[PDB]
Amino acid sequence: GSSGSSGEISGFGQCLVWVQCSFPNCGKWRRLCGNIDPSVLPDNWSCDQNTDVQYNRCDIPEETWTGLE
Ligand SMILES: [Zn+2]
Repeated sequence: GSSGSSGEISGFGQCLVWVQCSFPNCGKWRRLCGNIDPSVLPDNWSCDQNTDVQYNRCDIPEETWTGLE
């Protein structure tokens, strides 16, 4: 594990946002670019409203759990 230090000039300090589909059967958390907020986003947002083509559908599965042992 590693602590995400916030202040070091070295390293990527980009943010990360997640949006949950509006449909119940979905309820999946899609990944957006990074300059998007839920406050400005619509209430009926869905996977089809995703920026990542890799996960811009309601049929695409959620990002599998990653993590080295
Ligand atoms: Zn969906």
